[PDB]
Amino acid sequence: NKYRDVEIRAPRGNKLTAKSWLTEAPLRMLMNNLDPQVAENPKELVVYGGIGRAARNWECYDKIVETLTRLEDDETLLVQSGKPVGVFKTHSNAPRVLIANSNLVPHWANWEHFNELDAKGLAMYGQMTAGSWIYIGSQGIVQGTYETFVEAGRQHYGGSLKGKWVLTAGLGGMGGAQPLAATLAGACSLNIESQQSRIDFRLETRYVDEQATDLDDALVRIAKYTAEGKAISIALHGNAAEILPELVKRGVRPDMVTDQTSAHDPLNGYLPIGWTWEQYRDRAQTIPAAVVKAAKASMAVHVQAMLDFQKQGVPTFDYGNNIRQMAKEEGVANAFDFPGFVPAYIRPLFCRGVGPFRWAALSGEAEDIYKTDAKVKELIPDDAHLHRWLDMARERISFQGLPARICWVGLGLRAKLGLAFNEMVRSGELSAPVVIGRDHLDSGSVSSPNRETEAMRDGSDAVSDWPLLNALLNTAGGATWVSLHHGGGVGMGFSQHSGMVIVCDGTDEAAERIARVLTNDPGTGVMRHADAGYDIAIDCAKEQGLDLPMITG
Amino acid sequence: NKYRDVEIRAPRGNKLTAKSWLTEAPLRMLMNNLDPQVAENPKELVVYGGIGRAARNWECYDKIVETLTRLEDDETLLVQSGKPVGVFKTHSNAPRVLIANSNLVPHWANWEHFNELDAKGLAMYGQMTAGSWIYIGSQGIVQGTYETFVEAGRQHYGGSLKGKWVLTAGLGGMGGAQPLAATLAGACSLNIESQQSRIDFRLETRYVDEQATDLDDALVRIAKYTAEGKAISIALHGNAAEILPELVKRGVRPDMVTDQTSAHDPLNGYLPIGWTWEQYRDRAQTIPAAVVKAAKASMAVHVQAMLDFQKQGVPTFDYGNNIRQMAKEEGVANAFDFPGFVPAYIRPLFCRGVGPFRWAALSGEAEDIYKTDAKVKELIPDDAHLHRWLDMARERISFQGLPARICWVGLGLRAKLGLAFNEMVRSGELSAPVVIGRDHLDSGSVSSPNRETEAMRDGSDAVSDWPLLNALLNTAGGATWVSLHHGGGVGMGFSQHSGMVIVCDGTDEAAERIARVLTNDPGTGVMRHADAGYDIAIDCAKEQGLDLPMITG
Amino acid sequence: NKYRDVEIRAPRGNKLTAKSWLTEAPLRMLMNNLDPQVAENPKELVVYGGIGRAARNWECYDKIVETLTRLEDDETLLVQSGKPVGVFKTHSNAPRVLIANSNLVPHWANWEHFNELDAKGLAMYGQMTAGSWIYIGSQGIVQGTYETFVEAGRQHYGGSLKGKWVLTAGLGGMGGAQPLAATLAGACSLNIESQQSRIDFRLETRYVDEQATDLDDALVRIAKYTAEGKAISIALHGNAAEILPELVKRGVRPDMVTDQTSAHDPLNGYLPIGWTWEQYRDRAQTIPAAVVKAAKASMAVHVQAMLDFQKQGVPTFDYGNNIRQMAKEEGVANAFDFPGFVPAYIRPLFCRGVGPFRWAALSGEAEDIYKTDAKVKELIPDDAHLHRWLDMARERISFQGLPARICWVGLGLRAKLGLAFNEMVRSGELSAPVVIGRDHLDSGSVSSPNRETEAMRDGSDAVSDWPLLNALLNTAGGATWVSLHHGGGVGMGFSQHSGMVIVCDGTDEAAERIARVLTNDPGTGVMRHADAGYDIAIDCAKEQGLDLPMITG
Ligand SMILES: NC(=O)c1ccc[n+]([C@@H]2O[C@H](COP(=O)([O-])OP(=O)(O)OC[C@H]3O[C@@H](n4cnc5c(N)ncnc54)[C@H](O)[C@@H]3O)[C@@H](O)[C@H]2O)c1
Ligand SMILES: NC(=O)c1ccc[n+]([C@@H]2O[C@H](COP(=O)([O-])OP(=O)(O)OC[C@H]3O[C@@H](n4cnc5c(N)ncnc54)[C@H](O)[C@@H]3O)[C@@H](O)[C@H]2O)c1
Ligand SMILES: NC(=O)c1ccc[n+]([C@@H]2O[C@H](COP(=O)([O-])OP(=O)(O)OC[C@H]3O[C@@H](n4cnc5c(N)ncnc54)[C@H](O)[C@@H]3O)[C@@H](O)[C@H]2O)c1
Repeated sequence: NKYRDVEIRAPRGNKLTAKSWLTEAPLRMLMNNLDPQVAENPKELVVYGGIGRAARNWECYDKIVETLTRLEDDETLLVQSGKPVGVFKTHSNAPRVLIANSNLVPHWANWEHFNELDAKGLAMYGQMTAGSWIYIGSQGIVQGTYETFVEAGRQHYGGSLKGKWVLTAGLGGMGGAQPLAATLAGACSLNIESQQSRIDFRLETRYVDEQATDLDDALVRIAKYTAEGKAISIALHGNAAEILPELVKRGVRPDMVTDQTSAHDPLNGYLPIGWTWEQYRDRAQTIPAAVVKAAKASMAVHVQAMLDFQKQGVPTFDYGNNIRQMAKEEGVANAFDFPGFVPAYIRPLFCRGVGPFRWAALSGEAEDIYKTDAKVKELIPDDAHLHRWLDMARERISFQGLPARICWVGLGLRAKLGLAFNEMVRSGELSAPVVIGRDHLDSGSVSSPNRETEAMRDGSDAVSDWPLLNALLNTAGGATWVSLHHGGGVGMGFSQHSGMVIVCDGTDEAAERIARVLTNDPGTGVMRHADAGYDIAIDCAKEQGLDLPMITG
Repeated sequence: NKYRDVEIRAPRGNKLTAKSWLTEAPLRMLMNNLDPQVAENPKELVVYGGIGRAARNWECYDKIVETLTRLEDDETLLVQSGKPVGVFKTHSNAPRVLIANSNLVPHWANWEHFNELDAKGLAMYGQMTAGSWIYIGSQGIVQGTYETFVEAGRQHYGGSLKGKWVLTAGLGGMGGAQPLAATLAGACSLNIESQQSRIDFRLETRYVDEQATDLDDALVRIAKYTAEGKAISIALHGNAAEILPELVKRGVRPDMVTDQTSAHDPLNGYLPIGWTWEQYRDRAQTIPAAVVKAAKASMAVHVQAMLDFQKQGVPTFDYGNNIRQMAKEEGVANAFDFPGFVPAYIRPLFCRGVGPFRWAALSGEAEDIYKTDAKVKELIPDDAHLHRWLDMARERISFQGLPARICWVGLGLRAKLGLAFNEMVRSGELSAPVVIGRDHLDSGSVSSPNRETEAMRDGSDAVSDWPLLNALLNTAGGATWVSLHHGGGVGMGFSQHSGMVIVCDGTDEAAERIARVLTNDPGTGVMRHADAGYDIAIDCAKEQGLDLPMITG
Repeated sequence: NKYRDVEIRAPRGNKLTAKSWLTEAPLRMLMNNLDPQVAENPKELVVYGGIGRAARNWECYDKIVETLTRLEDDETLLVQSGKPVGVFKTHSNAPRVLIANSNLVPHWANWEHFNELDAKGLAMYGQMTAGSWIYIGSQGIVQGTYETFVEAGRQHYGGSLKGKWVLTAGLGGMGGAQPLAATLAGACSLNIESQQSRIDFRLETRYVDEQATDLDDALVRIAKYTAEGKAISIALHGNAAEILPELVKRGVRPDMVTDQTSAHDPLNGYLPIGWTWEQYRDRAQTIPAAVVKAAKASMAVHVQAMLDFQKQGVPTFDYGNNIRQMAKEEGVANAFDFPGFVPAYIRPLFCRGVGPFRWAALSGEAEDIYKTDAKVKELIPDDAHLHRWLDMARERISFQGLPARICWVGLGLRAKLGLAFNEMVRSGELSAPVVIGRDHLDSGSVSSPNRETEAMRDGSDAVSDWPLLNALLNTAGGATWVSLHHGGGVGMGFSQHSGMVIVCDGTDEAAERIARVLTNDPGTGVMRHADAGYDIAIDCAKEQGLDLPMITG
């Protein structure tokens, strides 16, 4: 059915429930997706995003578990929007599970039709990692936001963020990660949020350190903590469209400026200048046209302030909330004089196949992750920023469900790491096999013109051949499970993306798959960006000896 | 350019700059429109009502002055949106100046197109009396506002406003008359104004009594003064769109609610919620589309509060700034649930041709006006209301620029007074010629479905043949200058209206023009309302012996 | 009352019904507007355009006639949308009648509101000359279309069209005038029309000389008639969007290309390529959206052919049917590479105040018009095109109602001719007074951004100050009747325009008014165009000694 009063947790240790580690792995990771410590609403099979599910319904979940438990190494289960629809003969070097969730023929790819199918029992929103069984809790968004701040810090500031501060807004579902990410990057931050209840939540969870009493107090604290070389996040109850222009007027100069207000939704996600929250919600019901106009006017003012910071040379960037387009429509003709965070910071990383390399210890032992943390530092010895992340993840990131880790590593190094992990399983240094996967947001695995593929230099934003080729190639290469999803992050109609996870069980046959998959997966991202004509990606392909017929011959 | 750091003042006494009194008169009244004691912002050519200007720019101003100085009595100057465009041969019994300001082919009659033309040097907003040179400071409207308050008192409060108070906003050139009008009607008043300089101006010219320190203070004063039976006006520095909703929330109940902010022009005349006046003016230059959106959204909130007051039983009306229209456009579907002041209170006066009839002493002598006050009482000896009006005017209305007088009289009496004043000029009782005019708000000179012709009994609100005929007839009859303006009062798209001024220079020739012009001008108003089937107007036409073919034969 | 089974004709000879010739003139011209020989549907007071009326209804007509009959020379009648609303004292040098028809406050200036008012007995569409009593039948449109073709000939072909041919389409209400106008101008013409019934009509009335059997036949006839120096009009039954592209393909070069299909109305007025008229009418009922697209697509093809002609040096012009706009919306990005006929040909004439000078013999005698024709020839002896037109008019243009004539005459000559006609009345050369007027389409008397003021060089298309000033100035100057109309030609919302008519009764007093009015009326046109910065207008202003303060000091 829809609701079940149960607690689900991944089996631990070395005892198998399934027939091998190739099938035990997806089984454990599915169950991990539903862990009370990991999942948002697992009693309704919700992993995250309110309706991002691990399985279509409880009958489907039961049958997936049943089927995985008896699946042979020469068989492949097909999961179709969270339903186990078929088992077919393949071989041990093919994936054990092939997953396609939420895919709709384009003309019908909208929430209205999704809802119609849902009513008929035909639907499940997979988000990214909800339906594809590789979600590891808040570490994803925390590490991800950390990467943006750290990369911006590498580009502008030589990786030296001590005594520097980030100015931003929004402490919501995604924005709440900003203060912690900044702190971990080594920066102070001032975080503007219009709902006190969201500040309270982020204070309670220690994502934000302190709340200032007012703007003057906020600035005193920032000046204090930066002078002392501390990395402390500060929350301020207020309105970014009021505070940012005031900071410009006062000549206050932050070291980075961004924003995570929900400016994509003027009716519901962006408080107009001068309004309480309060007035905003009340007026949204009675005069929605006026509210949208008030919010949009306020965004123009907000973006003018962001542009003013950039004119003073402050690294300034959009954090995917559509605020620049909103402002532009209001006559801020130069709204796009500051870039989106992906084109500015993430894409150059994607050009080198650097993306969010994610792994989990199937044993459940924290020590297995600590051992892999140490291995990563050993194999990548000269990279100080990676070492800092791994040092403070142990100190400041709590495991949720199965101990897991994310770090950003590129073409060449992904395979090096995966093979080392595999050798560690073989040697018994790791107590049980590990899985290596990622979010669906990687260099060669996503098409999303409003986000990850916005403003491709060749205008190819909407080309979705790439994630489809990525999934086909990872199937051919030997990933343990491969996923194709639609509409993760941005909703029905707006993205297509692929996932893969591979088990490292210490065998040489795994090593062969690992070598292929962990070369090919980032390799497709280098290819994709080289195809668009990015010099970094072309140079990376040549350095790594990638075979790109139209570039390398 | 539209800024010049100069003080403009009407020449005084009997020495002529122009060739005759027919040409000296418009020269002096143009300059009087720009007198620092008269105009809201004369260094930018702005007289009142948002950006109501006296001339298109300073080059145009200079050329108008130059041209009027050389104009012959058989010549007519054409003024086109504040620009002197042509001089043509007519005769001494035709107007010396013909003015057409702000007129746009209907499909293009909106603020967006006006602003485009303005940016090209092709436009000027005439308002009503700004572009047609018959503005006399806050006195021009003060009797109208007074008659409105008094009539509302008759309908709602048994003819007594003692112990009652008005809530309103806008202390600009015309809005500044509200506090004094309320006082003269016997009511206390709370008047919200966003610019300290405007409060200062009203304080300086004795139009408002005092300024409260905050809203709480204002409310205690209102409660005390009303309990004492006093009639004292109170200015409060703030934003009506913030204060009115707050007052609704607190359950505060004024005895009347209206508004006279410059809502007719969202870009220039109405301060958005949460904005300073400085931010408003700066942003109007850079992001005008956002500014209009913010102002209109704020008007929606403002009108919602006015509607809440009305639902609580508070007498509520639109005082002629088109605010209901602006709110309706933004989703306030019931914006017109409260009426305009004309259909509610003033129309029966228009039916008799009674309106904002006025005159000014070109000599600059206060004693010339006092002499006219005395003559009016002599000629209208039995009207207690009018005698008291004139007493209160002498006691409480400060002259601004050239001494002038507002005095609401209708068909029959306008010519009687006009002819008496001309005799006083001939006899030397008046030291120099006087000009007789009116606002364009008058019985026969305006079509405006959201103001002067709102809810006509025959549904003829939008018929604008009438003001055009009025201007043509005033030209045929021998007014000294005649105007046809678009958009005065209620903004672009919403009105068409005419103006007239006639000089009483003491001659027999002027007497003949005065006799017919001051009969015909209110005569067209009686005709217009008689056409619509108003019995008061029909009875008035018959009493005065008007020739109305479809009514009298 | 709406319908009256009567025949109305202007009184003839020298016997007065009214009190003077100043009031006899408008009376006769009103009745002439309803002559069975002149009016489209006079039993319902319709002069032209289906609903362009002389008076609002029969009661109004009766009262207008009765009032004019008793009107004194020092009195002025106000006509308000065809209704005699008031009579006021003026003087003998003011107009006897002031007319304002169809004027609506801009926000309500649309047909839906007009219709609402009409249903309440409050409305009348005056068109241009229907409500202002100066319509003289088909001579207006025939002469006007003639002037376009003649002016094009002057600009491109040294003022000779002999051996030349015009290619156009549309033989409708206005388009039907094309073949006759081309013939009179001295050119051959090929006229494409999709309805055989329309061709039949024009063949019967001799507007079109002959019908070709097919395109090849048409081309054989054109080659022959042009080679023989004949001016013969040829109709071709077909589709302009099929024929014009075929002519381009064949390498055929006409000497002028224009179009008067009803492209402004894709659903009803423009036959799609490959469709029969029956298919078009049938499909308009079942699939109107598809019909509109087929027609719009066909317009794109048609305009492509017109551009192909222009690229070859063929004088090509839009004849006010919106076709360029329609094609542009379909991806013909250079659709405005050919001009409208006004900007190209009529506007240069307007710059010199050259416009359609029209006059009528109140006597009813054809000899009166023939005498004035000869007088015009005498006073303008060196203009061969003028002489040709007047000779052409006598032989090819039939009088309708009162004998009347149109001539294009500019600043300086208009007054010269008017003073001369007046002297002929005085001397008894003319058997009775003549009226001098015009269409509302003259240099200083119309604002109409989609027609006569399209693409003003300064962007002032929509400025309607000008016709208003023209009306006011003609009232001041001494025209016999003056009119302000809205919506003529282009409909509610899209134009504002003025009329004037002046009687030449042979008196010295009329001469004084004629010298003024006939200088001032075209003078305002030169002024308007000089204001816009047209060198021709500025040069003309200086040559005629016009007093334009911002140009000449
Ligand atoms: N492109 C990406 O990968 C990416 C990553 C992170 C966030 N985002 C974007 O950031 C936006 C926020 O995401 P979210 O999930 O946190 O949304 P959310 O709705 O949970 O959070 C928005 C927060 O902004 C606050 N807010 C609204 N108006 C404000 C104002 N004027 N001043 C201060 N605070 C205000 C709201 O109270 C809310 O807490 C979204 O548009 C999201 O798409 C995009
Ligand atoms: N009813 C009538 O007879 C009549 C006559 C003349 C003018 N008017 C109309 O009256 C209005 C005011 O004319 P004016 O000459 O005073 O204009 P103005 O532009 O001189 O003054 C407008 C005033 O409104 C104040 N204001 C604007 N927004 C405000 C807000 N949100 N809260 C508080 N104050 C605010 C401004 O600071 C300014 O002082 C105009 O719309 C004008 O067209 C009506
Ligand atoms: N701007 C001006 O002053 C001016 C002057 C003359 C005409 N016009 C414009 O010209 C157009 C015609 O006016 P009208 O009153 O004659 O309209 P109308 O509807 O009477 O005539 C249009 C004619 O076009 C014919 N037609 C339609 N599609 C055709 C096609 N594909 N091929 C050949 N013939 C086709 C119709 O059969 C009809 O006879 C209108 O848009 C009018 O506004 C403007």
